[PDB]
This record gives sequence, C-alpha cells and structure tokens, in this order.
Amino acid sequence: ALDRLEKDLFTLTEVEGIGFLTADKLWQARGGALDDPRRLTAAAVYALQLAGTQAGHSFLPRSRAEKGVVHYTRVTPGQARLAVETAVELGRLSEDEGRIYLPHVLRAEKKLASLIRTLLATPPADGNDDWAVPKKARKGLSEEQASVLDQLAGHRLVVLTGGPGTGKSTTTKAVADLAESLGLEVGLCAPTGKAARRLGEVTGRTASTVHRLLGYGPQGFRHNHLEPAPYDLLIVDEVSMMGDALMLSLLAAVPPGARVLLVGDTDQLPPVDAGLPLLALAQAAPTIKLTQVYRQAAKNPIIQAAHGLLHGEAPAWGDKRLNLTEIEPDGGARRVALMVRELGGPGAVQVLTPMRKGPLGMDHLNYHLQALFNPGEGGVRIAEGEARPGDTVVQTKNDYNNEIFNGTLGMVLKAEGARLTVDFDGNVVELTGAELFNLQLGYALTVHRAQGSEWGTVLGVLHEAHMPMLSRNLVYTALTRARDRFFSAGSASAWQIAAARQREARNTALLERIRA
DNA sequence: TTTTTTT
Ligand SMILES: Nc1ncnc2c1ncn2[C@@H]1O[C@H](COP(=O)(O)OP(=O)(O)NP(=O)(O)O)[C@@H](O)[C@H]1O
Ligand SMILES: [Mg+2]
Repeated sequence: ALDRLEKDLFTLTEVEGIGFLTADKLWQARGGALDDPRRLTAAAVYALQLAGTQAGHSFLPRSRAEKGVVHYTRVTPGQARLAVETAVELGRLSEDEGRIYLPHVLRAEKKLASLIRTLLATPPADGNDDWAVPKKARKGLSEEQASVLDQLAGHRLVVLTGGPGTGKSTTTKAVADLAESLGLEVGLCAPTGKAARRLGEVTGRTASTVHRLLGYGPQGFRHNHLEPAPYDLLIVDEVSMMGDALMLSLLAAVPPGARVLLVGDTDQLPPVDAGLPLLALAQAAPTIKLTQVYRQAAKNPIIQAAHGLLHGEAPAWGDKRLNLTEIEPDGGARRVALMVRELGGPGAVQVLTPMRKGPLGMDHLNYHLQALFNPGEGGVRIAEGEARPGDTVVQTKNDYNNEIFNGTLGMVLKAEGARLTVDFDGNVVELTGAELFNLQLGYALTVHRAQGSEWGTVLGVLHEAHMPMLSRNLVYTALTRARDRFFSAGSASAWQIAAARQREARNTALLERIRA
C-alpha cells in the first residue's frame, strides 16, 4: 500500500475519511513544495469535490476548475492548467472548454440518465398491467390531482410538481389506495426523517427515509439491481431534496416493470448533495402540475408574499397574518420564546430557524423555549441540553430496538436519574445511555427538516446571523409552511437579502443525456 | 459555512 504513498503522498485526497486539506498540511509540515505537481493534481480533484459540496455542481468547465484551484490553493494561473491537465490524464478527473468531473460522478450521471431512459420507454408490468381508475378512486381529488391516477397507467415514471400547498403529498394517499386495490405493493419514502414521517401521516401508511427503504448497510444499500426493493409502486415525496447519487441509488433498485412516482417542488430546498435530478425529470418525464393552493385560505397575504419571494421581493409585513418583529441575536431567543407564549405556547405555533448553532439557532431557541414553558428539575441529558417530563422530543437517529425512527415526535413521560421514558405516538418506551443521543428537544426546528410539514401558525426566525443560509428557496420554504399565520422574528433586511439571493444553478448534464 | 442521510 504505502508504495503508493511514498510515490505520492496526496493519494488520500480522494480516500476514505481524510481529504486533500489534511494531506496538505501533513505535506507542508513534512517538507513539501506548494508548487509540487503531485499537490496540484490533488488540488484539482479537491476543487471539483468542493464544487459539488459547496455549490452542488456535477461538473466544472475547464476554466472554472482552473480558477477554483487558484482560490482553494494559490499557485499561478498557468500552473493550474497543468494541475487540471495532469489530473485529467492521470485519470483523477474526467473530461466530457470541456466539462470536467470527478471520475465516478460522470459515470453516475451517465448511468442515471440511462436508468431514467429505460424507465421512460418501458411499460409497467410484472406483461402484466391492469391499472384502471375506478370513479371512487378520484373522490376528493381535484381534476389535476386525479389526472395523476390516469398518468400512472401506461407510464413507469411520473413526476408530480406544483408549488407548496397545492396538495401533491395529499394526492399520494389516493395513488397508494388505488395501487393497493389493484393488489400492488407500495413503498413510501422521502429524503428527510420528518418528511417521511409526514408522508406516512397524510398517507395513513408506513413510510421511511429513502435510506431505510433501500436498506442502508456497511456494504452500501441493500437494494439495487441484484436485489430490487420489493415494491410495484414507489412513491417518493420531497424529491427536490434528492441529489443525483441518491436518485441513482433509488432508481437502480426499482423492480423492472415497476412504477415510480416522484413528487416535489424545485422551488423549495435543493439537496445537500450534488445535482438536482428533479429539475431534469420534471421536463423529461410525464408530469402533472398542481396549481390550486389549498394550504392557505384564498388571498391570504402569505400566498402573495410567497409569489413575491419567487421574484426577489421581500414580504410586505404588517398584516395580522403576515408580520415581523425586529430582534437582535443578543437576548433574541428569549424574545422569540415570549412571542410564542403570546401566541398560545409551543403547541399553537411552530418555530423555525435556518441553522442549528448560534444565538438564533435551533439549539439555543430550544433552550429558551424549554426554560420558558417547562422550567425546572435538571432531567436526563440528551443530544443538546436535557429532557424533563412534559418536554416535546424529536427522534433524530434510527433506533431499531424500540423501532423509533428519525423524525418521530415524542412526549417525555418522566425523567428519573438516567432513565428517560418517552411516549412516541403511543409507543411508550424507556431510554438509557447511548440511545439518549438519538433525540433532541422539539420546540424549534430547522427549515430543512420542516419541508413537508405544515402548521397553522409558524414563527420563522430569520436574521443576518443566518447569513450563510439566506437563500430564496430557504425562505420561500419557511414562509409556505404556514396555513393561517406566519410571524417572523429577526430583521426585515434579512428577508430582502434572502429573497434577492438565488443560489446559483447547478451544473448538470442529466437532462441532456436523457434527451440526447 | 451550512443544510441531510447513516445497522
Ligand atoms: N383537493 C383538496 N381540497 C381541499 N383541501 C386539500 C386538497 N388537497 C389538499 N388539501 C389540503 O391542503 C393541505 C395539504 O397540502 P399538501 O398535500 O401538503 O400540498 P403539498 O404540495 O404537498 N405542499 P408541500 O409539500 O409544502 O409542497 C392540507 O390541508 C390538505 O388536506
Ligand atoms: Mg407535501
């Protein structure tokens, strides 16, 4: 092994665990020439990895890559070309101002388009297909919503989009009911734990994260082409939070002839990983677009403000249903908590924040919310802070023993010593030790895990202290979680900033590959 | 600099 490492130390730049950054300091602290070609070629790989990590790009034009090397390194804009070029021919980077990718990402994008291709050209079957829509099946649905039921007939891949609150996820209960009546096995999942949880609620069925559906293991996902996921119909919600990699993994596990229904809105939150497949799919596959808003009552300021965010314009606060109260990070959380009390308490208003840490982060908001509505008796320590009877808790990690999965809300029944017994939707259970780090207080929530949920009145904390997270989709997503009233706490300028900042488009050739 | 998933 280290024969490889003595020849080139920057062999870890793309190795498990450690990355370029670490191997770089371990290279400078032990001699190492910042201009050394072995460091440059590695620096180029790091540039692309970072391109996907920070901006979600699947590739970078040769130029932007050389430029990215200069910013994440520091050599001469001429040496960079040699860095990229060396990495290219060394096979550390692939090309196709060619488009350069991390080798596996090009393969990934090519196999993904391929999978989508066959999904779009093959008929659903087991040549076995009795999909038929009984009238009772479109009961309660709108014309547009019902059309999805018809579309799944004769098509293996169907996309269901529409802005927030148009009843996409709701349409899903009907689709699943139909499927079951036809004797088909239905699998339900979403990218985040809480979203999967809500998909389950509105569907009346068991749903999980895309990771648990595929059976995540040490060797990777259990389900794939050799052992497809056991479902005839696959329903995936909140698909805009799915990156290329996960999408590839899910599609590759779809039983041949089986159906896949993707539902989501690209105007909401983009994936944390690279890519944004839903954008391509919503244009290549048969899609039905819902347009009637049901979440908020017709002509509620919220709806108009949401339309404003899509055009870089902040909300016109003032209304009893759309207001903002200025606050600073200093003594901010305390204020937010008092605003909550003034609104009926934690149970009458959901608090949302863009980040977990910081004076206005989820962790500190929780503390003040806990201190204000459930003051007292030093209970059992958990993820952050402690839990005391009466506290609302959120499962954040999967617990197979008791079968409490990421995204489940619970109520602390009692905290005795180091034994925290909680009630997770009827499933009363006792937690001790390690399993205590599987949950956090649930008074405050991040916007990312809020996607897919709705509440009557929402209180979103948005302020300059959230700078890195001030994007248009983020606030559009936060604002639209509200059914009746949306109050904001922070600064009006934060919203102006957020509305004007649309994260840059993600370099992707998925659509091109599907069509070409 | 930050968001998620993870037997
Ligand atoms: N056809 C309908 N008629 C009346 N109410 C409906 C209808 N469809 C959905 N709703 C209600 O609208 C709200 C649900 O919207 P939902 O199905 O979550 O839309 P969505 O597009 O999934 N929103 P989102 O996930 O944020 O993009 C609930 O009050 C549903 O009961
Ligand atoms: Mg939904």
